[PDB]
Amino acid sequence: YRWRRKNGIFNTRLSRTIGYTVKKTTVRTPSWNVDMMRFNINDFLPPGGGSNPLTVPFEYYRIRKVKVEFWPCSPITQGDRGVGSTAVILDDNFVTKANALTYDPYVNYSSRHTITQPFSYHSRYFTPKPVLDRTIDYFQPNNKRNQLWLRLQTTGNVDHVGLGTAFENSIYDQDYNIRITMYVQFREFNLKDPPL
Amino acid sequence: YRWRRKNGIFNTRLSRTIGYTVKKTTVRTPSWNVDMMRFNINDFLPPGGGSNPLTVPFEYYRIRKVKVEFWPCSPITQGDRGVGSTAVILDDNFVTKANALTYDPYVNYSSRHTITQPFSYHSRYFTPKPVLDRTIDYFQPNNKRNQLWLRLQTTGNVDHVGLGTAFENSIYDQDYNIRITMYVQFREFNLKDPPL
Amino acid sequence: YRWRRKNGIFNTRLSRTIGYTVKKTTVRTPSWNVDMMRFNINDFLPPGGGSNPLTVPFEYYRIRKVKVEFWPCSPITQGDRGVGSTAVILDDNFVTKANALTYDPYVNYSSRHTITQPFSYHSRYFTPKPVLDRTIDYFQPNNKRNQLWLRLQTTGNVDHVGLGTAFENSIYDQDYNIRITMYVQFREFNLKDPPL
Amino acid sequence: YRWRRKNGIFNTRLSRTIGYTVKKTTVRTPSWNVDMMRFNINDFLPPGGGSNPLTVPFEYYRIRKVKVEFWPCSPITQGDRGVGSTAVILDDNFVTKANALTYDPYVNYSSRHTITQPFSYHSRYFTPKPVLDRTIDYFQPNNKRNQLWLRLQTTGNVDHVGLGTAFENSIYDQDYNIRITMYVQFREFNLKDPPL
Amino acid sequence: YRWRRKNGIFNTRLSRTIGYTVKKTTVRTPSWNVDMMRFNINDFLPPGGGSNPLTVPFEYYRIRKVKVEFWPCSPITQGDRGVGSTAVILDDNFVTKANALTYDPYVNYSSRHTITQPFSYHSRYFTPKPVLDRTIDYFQPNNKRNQLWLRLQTTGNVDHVGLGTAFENSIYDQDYNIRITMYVQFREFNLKDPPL
Amino acid sequence: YRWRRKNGIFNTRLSRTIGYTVKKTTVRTPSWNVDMMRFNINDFLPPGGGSNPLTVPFEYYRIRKVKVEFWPCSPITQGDRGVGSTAVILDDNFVTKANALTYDPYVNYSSRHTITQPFSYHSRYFTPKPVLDRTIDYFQPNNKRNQLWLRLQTTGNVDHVGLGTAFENSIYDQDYNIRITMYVQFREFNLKDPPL
DNA sequence: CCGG
DNA sequence: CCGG
DNA sequence: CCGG
DNA sequence: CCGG
DNA sequence: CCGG
DNA sequence: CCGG
DNA sequence: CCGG
DNA sequence: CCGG
DNA sequence: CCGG
DNA sequence: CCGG
Repeated sequence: YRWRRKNGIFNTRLSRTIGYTVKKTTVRTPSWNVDMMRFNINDFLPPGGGSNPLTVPFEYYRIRKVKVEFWPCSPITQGDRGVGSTAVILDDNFVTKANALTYDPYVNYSSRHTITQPFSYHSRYFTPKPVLDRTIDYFQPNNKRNQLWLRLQTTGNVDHVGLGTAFENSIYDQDYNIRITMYVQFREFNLKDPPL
Repeated sequence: YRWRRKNGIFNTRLSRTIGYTVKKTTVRTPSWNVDMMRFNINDFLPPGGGSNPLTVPFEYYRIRKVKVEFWPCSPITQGDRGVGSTAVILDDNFVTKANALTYDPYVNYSSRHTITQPFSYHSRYFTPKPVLDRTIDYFQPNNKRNQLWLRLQTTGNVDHVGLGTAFENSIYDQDYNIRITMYVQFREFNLKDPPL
Repeated sequence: YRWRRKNGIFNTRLSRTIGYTVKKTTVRTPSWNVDMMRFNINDFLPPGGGSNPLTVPFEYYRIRKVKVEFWPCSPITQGDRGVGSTAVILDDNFVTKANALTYDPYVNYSSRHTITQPFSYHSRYFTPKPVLDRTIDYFQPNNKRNQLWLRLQTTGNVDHVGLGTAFENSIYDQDYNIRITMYVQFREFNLKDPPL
Repeated sequence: YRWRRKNGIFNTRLSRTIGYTVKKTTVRTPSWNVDMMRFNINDFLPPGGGSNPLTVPFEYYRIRKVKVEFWPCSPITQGDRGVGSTAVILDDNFVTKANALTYDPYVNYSSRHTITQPFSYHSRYFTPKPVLDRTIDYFQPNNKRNQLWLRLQTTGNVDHVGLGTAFENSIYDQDYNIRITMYVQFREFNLKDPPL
Repeated sequence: YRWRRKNGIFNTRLSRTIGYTVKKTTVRTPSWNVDMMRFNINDFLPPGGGSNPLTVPFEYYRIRKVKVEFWPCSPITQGDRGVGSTAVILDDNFVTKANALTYDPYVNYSSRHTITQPFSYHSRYFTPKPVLDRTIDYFQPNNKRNQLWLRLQTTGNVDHVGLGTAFENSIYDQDYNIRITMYVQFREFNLKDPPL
Repeated sequence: YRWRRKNGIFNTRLSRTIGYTVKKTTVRTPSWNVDMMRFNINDFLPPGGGSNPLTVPFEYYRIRKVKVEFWPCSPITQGDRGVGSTAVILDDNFVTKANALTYDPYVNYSSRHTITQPFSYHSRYFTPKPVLDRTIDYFQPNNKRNQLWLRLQTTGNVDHVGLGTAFENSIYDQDYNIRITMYVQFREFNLKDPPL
């Protein structure tokens, strides 16, 4: 029952990069540094110009998958190692941002995938969900056919969600180089062609 | 296409109990007493304590089914019997609360299941729907795979809906003992374990 | 998995009619006249009376299809012909209303179906979508089973969407006689029957 | 042997519109009005902005097909009809532009497709070729696999070629509304994403 | 994938004739006389007249094969015989023109076909290539389907290439009668027919 | 249709080596160092002597494949790691040479293959293309049979193309030892043999 | 010889 | 003749 | 009654 | 009970 | 790693 | 690694 | 690594 | 045209 | 009409 | 229409 098909469909990929810095602490007991992570397409698609407001000429879109990647910045020979946890949060209900917490809150989460620290690579390939209603915080299951479409706005696209972190603090700085790869699916090729 | 599977899924059951009292009237013509019925999970799940805010350690949820039960409180030997009607209302558009109405408004509803009164048992096993937008009042069909998930909030869970009643008035009080059994499906086991 | 079935389902049809007048212009270069088109069921269902607020005794509804028809009003012998375009817009993001634009913006749209002007007939049989959130502008694919239901309100039904036009200006007036046929599917027969 | 495959390939469509005006003449003998037609993608793709110079984020391209369309502007009731000819010219060697020529030069061309005038529609769906060397004027056959790729420049794209016309003059003006639809195939998705 | 077919295709043959004179020398050591050979269609097709500039009414062309023939002019009873070599040079990089060279440079060439001298017949049936870029000197393999087409210019056709010679000097003159047969393939029959 | 075969064909390999030095920077935000990479056979084939101008006795050539190799020079114990990107650029349109750029421009390129830095090995085995026209920047697909041949010039061979880099800056120098292996295919063995 |  |  |  |  |  |  |  |  |  |  249609079943995509050709009506403007253009599956593609997008990626960006950012640094994340887990700081030092004189504390020696196991303490974690919690932080969330949001996804918004405006940080991937820069603005176009003229009658075409975006750089990609399409109207609708829906994010199929996201591949986060924690490419580290610390060396192999770093000591005071640790262990962390990454979990998938599909409702904009993260666990409060904290620099030092006495436990790993994302450890018993069913979507937990362990992190080895501080020199290892960790990746999480999942389906995010959008924030339609913050008061109610609803979202639908993972079904490709009946997944929703969303207008590709110019400046006010909705904040997708889907990941929260908990890194174990250490004496030394644990710098990281995060890469947020996104697998998008656009529709309704809406290019304009004025004269001149 | 996943197809639940194990990722925190915990099907269970919940139940509560309340009294409902259809009062007397000197009127002898057939008159009905209309009233609605709302379902909210906060009335089933009491609050937890500490880092775990709820009593059930899960994040998401979705109500599969509801089984209302009208366990009466009147004896078999009660006279001035009557006949009522229960209907399923999935849009928060009930029929105005009234102590005496000259007709059964929920009689021609396609979801009508007759009530015998005042000493009989009546049950309604159906799928409720949540109230996402009161202005628009939309809801989706009954499909288990693509049913929505909802964040399990602490104090502001959304008011599910799905039943309205119309009991025929009588000279004698018609007390009832309602039992609202709920069949829920949670996800993302999110238990915390601080020290001490 | 139910799979409609009989529970109040009444597939039917509705239609209305309106005039649309593309005006003259002394300009001779190709210039277009852009305009959108919205669909709201209150313009099809007039109000009832008494306990039954609508003319159709049903509670829910969902629009399956819409068939727009541009029955012209100009003769065959009209000169300064042109060419236009109709496109499907499912997000309430039309292209700004304009009396004279130097290009056809809806020409490269994947949902484009060409118009011959000014004496030809043009029809567009498609599935519209409702406006649930204007800020986010989301909508679901075309799937009959899992399509949403909507409460049939009395005065504030939601504005469905799905078509935008671009007619090429001409020296002569290009009057049209638009017919908006709608294919609706109601549910939950909710007729009242007071006495008298 | 690869055989496109996925490496940035995005088949799409582009279109524009222009007026063409065959003027009157007091001459009554059969006389033709010859004119060529060139295709350049800069007239279809407007310029982008910032690090992305174009509106379409791709590097290479190759035009598969072109569909010219002579949507007329004259009425059915126009007299002094005529007959013309359209031919495919793949070498930038057209036949000299002339307002009145005593014969149809594009009539015996093997790629001739007759035009009925002045109120009929005529279309030509063919494969154009680029202008690599004007001195030598070479071009390759129609083979999809081994067709060349071309850099998608910002302001100096090469002038594709492939059509020449010969319309029969008439007492009355024969205005037309030409539509040049292009079927392009891009490659190497080269989008940039600066911060801010 | 078309696969010629009928669209103006006219395979034919052309031929011309010229004398080539290897001169005497008092030298008795083996010495060779090197010379190249170029092919240009203007030496085969004389100019037409009027609107038809050429004698053959076609637009494009591509040379499939060339058959050079060294019909000698010397008698059987000639002494001081020798031995030479003919090679195929597809890049306009011949070996410098020389009246006396101490070796046969075209002897080890893979495309070498020996000549017996001075009274024998020698023929070379090969596919030439055009000179598209002298700086780069590129050419494509022998494939009939994907061979290039070339505009049939009036006075500036491109110089095809493909043969170089090395004849062994002798006391007596070695006159030859060269015949350059060409197997051409035209396209796009472009005949004009003015009145009178 | 010939289908190489023996007519001088000599597939072989060539290789060279060079150092590439990504310098330090006090900047700590993610910044990249962009640089291109060109391939010219004169850097692989040194000049011969005498009548044979090259070291390899052949006339034509065509580069089938190139294998770049980033053999690092930094130790395993180096900190402030990073992440880069290599992409294939077949049109001589690289991304401007820069010592510090706030983003990875070659990240979203379809031909992107990630680099781990600074102690890892990275290789890219691809088919380059030559620079026939800088103004137009055309190139043909990857097809072995119909790939072009090129004259093997002595001092002015054309600059093949096909790779661009983007390395992430770091506090420490990131020296590399690049190896450019080339897989060439020659033709027309053209050796000379003068006396003495 | 003729030769797509 | 070309010839692994 | 129990009910995915 | 619901019932085309 | 995740692990009934 | 080698790679037609 | 790439990933619909 | 009618169109689930 | 749409058209890989 | 194109048409051996």
